[PDB]
Amino acid sequence: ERSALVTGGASGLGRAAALALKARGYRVVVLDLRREGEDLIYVEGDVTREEDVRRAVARAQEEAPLFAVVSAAGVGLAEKILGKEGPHGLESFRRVLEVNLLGTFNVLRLAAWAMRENPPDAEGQRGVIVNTASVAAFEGQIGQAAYAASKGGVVALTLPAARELAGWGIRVVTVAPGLFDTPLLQGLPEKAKASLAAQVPFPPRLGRPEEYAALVLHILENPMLNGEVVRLDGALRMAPR
Amino acid sequence: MERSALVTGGASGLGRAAALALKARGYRVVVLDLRREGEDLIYVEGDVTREEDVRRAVARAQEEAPLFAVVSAAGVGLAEKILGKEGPHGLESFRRVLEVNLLGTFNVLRLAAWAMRENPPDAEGQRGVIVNTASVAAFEGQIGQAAYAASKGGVVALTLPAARELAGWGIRVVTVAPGLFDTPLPEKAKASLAAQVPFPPRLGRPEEYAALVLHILENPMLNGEVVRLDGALRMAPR
Amino acid sequence: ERSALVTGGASGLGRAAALALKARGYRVVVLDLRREGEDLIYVEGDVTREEDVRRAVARAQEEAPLFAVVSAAGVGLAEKILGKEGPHGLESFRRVLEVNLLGTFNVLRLAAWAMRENPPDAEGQRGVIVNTASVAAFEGQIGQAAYAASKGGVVALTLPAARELAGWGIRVVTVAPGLFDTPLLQGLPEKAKASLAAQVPFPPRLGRPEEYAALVLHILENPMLNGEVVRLDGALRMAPR
Amino acid sequence: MERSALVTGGASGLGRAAALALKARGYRVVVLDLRREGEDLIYVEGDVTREEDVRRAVARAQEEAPLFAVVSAAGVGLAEKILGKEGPHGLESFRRVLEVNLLGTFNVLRLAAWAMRENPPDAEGQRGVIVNTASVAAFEGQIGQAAYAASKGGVVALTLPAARELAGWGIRVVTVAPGLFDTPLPEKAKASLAAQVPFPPRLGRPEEYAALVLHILENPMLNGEVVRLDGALRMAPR
Ligand SMILES: Nc1ncnc2c1ncn2[C@@H]1O[C@H](CO)[C@@H](O)[C@H]1O
Ligand SMILES: Nc1ncnc2c1ncn2[C@@H]1O[C@H](CO)[C@@H](O)[C@H]1O
Ligand SMILES: Nc1ncnc2c1ncn2[C@@H]1O[C@H](CO)[C@@H](O)[C@H]1O
Ligand SMILES: Nc1ncnc2c1ncn2[C@@H]1O[C@H](CO)[C@@H](O)[C@H]1O
Repeated sequence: ERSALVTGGASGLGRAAALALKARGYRVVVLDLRREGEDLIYVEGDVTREEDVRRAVARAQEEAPLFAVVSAAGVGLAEKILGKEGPHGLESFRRVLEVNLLGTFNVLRLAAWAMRENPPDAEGQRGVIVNTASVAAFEGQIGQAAYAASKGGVVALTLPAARELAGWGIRVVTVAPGLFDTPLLQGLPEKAKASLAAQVPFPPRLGRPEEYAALVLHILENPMLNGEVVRLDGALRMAPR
Repeated sequence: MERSALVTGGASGLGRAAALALKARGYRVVVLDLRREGEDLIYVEGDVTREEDVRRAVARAQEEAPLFAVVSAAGVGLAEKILGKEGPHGLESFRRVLEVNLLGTFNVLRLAAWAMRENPPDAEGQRGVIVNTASVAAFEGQIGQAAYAASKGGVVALTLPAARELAGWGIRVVTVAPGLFDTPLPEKAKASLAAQVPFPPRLGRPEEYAALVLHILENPMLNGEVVRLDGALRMAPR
Repeated sequence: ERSALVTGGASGLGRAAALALKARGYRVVVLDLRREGEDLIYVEGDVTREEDVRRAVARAQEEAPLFAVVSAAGVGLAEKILGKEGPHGLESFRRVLEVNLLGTFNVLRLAAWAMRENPPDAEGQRGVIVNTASVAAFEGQIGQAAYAASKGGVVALTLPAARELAGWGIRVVTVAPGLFDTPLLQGLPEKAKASLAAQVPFPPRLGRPEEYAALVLHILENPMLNGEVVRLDGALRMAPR
Repeated sequence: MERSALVTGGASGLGRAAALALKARGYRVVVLDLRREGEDLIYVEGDVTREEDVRRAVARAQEEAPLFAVVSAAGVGLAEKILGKEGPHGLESFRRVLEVNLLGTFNVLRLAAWAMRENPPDAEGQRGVIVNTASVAAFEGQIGQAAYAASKGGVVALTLPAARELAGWGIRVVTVAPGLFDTPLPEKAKASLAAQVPFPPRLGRPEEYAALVLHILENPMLNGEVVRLDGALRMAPR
């Protein structure tokens, strides 16, 4: 009946959301730099490129009216402000902002424009856009300045976006994951991965991709969740190290 | 295996919706409220601020099955300015709101947690889940809502230290902060508030609060957090 | 020219604020359970008792128009939700709420009512009420449920109070101290005191009472600071333990 | 001993006020802005997004005395809806706001911090203090302020991880989030915003922002925090 667009759907959180949406009955289109082998429609592209996002949005609309949009594409970075040879590189900082923040904004503006004339459902909804930030937007650790800044931008985008899109019947919600198998964790060594996981109160483990997917699906089913950032982190509050 | 649930404030509004949803989910539900009602639920009449009443309700739940879900939805409201026409905001009215909304929630949390501390962990390592109810007033209190806001801000702040400690026992603590809902709780003010909700542009339905509560119970990763359920509302001064 | 009322002025933060205000030229009245030997006016009483607060407010007004009110009276508690014999006591929880939250509200409502007819200054201000919360209102540690709850109430009171009192030209601001020599620290053993202090990024030490006083005086001198909670914590974010 | 200061955006508004206040405080002040001005300050014309320009300004400051205070007040605004009449919010306009407000602030922070990393600590153990400027829009962005809000939210989030790392070098990082100020930056919208400020019921004066910046510099305990300077304003959707 409806289509969904999931960026970053080739793996991790995006993959879980895409599979859950497919099982729920959505005609799912994945936008990712890579393609995989699940029973999903894969559009290979970059969220920072408007042409690629536009192609993915149109592909979804060809399947059915676009209702659910999940931005889960992102990159991580572990780099200190003061390095051993000099200060944090400017290009690495720019890249993280480009993918995590600009990419999310790019998907939001393009999907929203394309969904603006959707016939509303019984709740008056034309669609729902779910973005993915990180707890790093709130308790960034040493070495996470770029990542934290990019995610803080996503967090701040939530309200002004929801406020405007409310007139069009489009909700905007942000999920802020704690420690899961994502680029954040992937860019760290074992020693670091262990100590970080040890900081999570309960469940005392890495989050399961399916748990992120479950929250995303609940957001889609609950009209009252809007303009909010939901922490999915097992009560984690990251220490400096 | 069947488990029991305790819902305070279950005679009406949000608590009632949560209790009914949990019952439909298969829980053996016990309601603690100043009054009983006529739904197919087990009712214990009492006060959340009274140790004796909460213990009675907890025991009644365990009588059915091991206690797992606890939802604190009992509360009172108050609209009173700090500076009135004849004098300052009364001290007793402030104390009462704090007692019911904050101390009552803590009373239920401490007694329920103690009762579940020895439950055999479920497949997710959980011995139980406690869901408290704050309000967006804890973040954007309007003129005249100082007492209510303060009580709910206390509930918000309690979430993390409680979750941090109870984590060792496999007991989660999460808080839902509702916006404007259609609950039994001046037309002029209600209209001004309603007009401030971006989307959906209406009062929230108790069932939507219940839906969020049930998902918290089913999602192990939601813990030590406050979830705003408000249609993007940010209350202005008036 | 103006009087000031500082609760908890017998020691620590309140004492520093009282001394700083006196040096600034204010006719300072201290409300505290104890009296001391500084060149201040001491009114012995309990912030939870309206008669005592009313006596202190009137004493200040007898000296000069009451402009600055600083609520720094408070108590601490280290008690787990699940103890060795049973759950956290209800009375200990109630006591912390009574002193830290109700006491602060009591001072605010009584001082504000008494200052409501004050001739406004050049900025239109009749007075400024500064409350004291704690970072525990945001990152409460294990054993700090009661304390955190009481301080969270103070934090939440700030905005609705400032919004209403704005019409009367009275500002309401809250300072949220990190680790200082206060009841919070005083109720802990050496081992604990050391590990807590070690969590503070910079300055890597306990805050100095004079640093809290300096912020309070700046708040009094800056009309634009209102309805906000200012963290004074050396970038501390308390871990579970 | 005399120290130098670097203030970006010092040709006007908030930055100008901070620069003038620091000069009066005894600092050897260098301003980095797209244009120079006529105050008794040292001006370096450049772009905060350009490594070469920031390095030139930092070097110019060190020429006067060891760099201690850095204030990032350079920025641009934008009012643009996500959904316009002919199409969606432009991508380049969004990128530009992010580049100047967020990347520019980071560029200044990383280069200034590197330059101060070997300064002999002062009596408080400080090698320097970096004060960034966000906006309350980072918390309550209005309709049409998505780009601006996002850029400022990034500045807010940068504060803690930067302060945490730089703590080891004795360099503090604090952020000021101004509300509505009388800066060179539609009458209909400005009026609606002004009417939302509780107290003082007026536009903030640049000098009040400067006063807060100077107190941050003088108070060692203010670190890794965002201080709202907004007269209790909480921006509504419109
Ligand atoms: N620029 C990008 N465009 C689309 N997908 C991306 C981009 N950067 C990372 N991803 C994807 O994000 C998912 C991780 O969030 C990965 O599957 C990865 O391939
Ligand atoms: N002190 C209290 N103890 C138990 N239930 C209460 C209390 N105060 C209010 N309630 C209930 O809260 C529900 C509203 O939250 C109402 O059904 C009401 O009867
Ligand atoms: N109930 C109370 N009333 C007045 N001052 C108090 C109270 N409880 C603690 N204090 C004071 O608070 C200061 C510490 O905040 C101490 O000087 C102490 O004596
Ligand atoms: N990219 C930039 N680099 C330096 N100064 C800038 C930049 N963009 C805006 N400004 C300045 O910011 C001040 C406003 O914050 C203005 O004086 C303006 O000239």
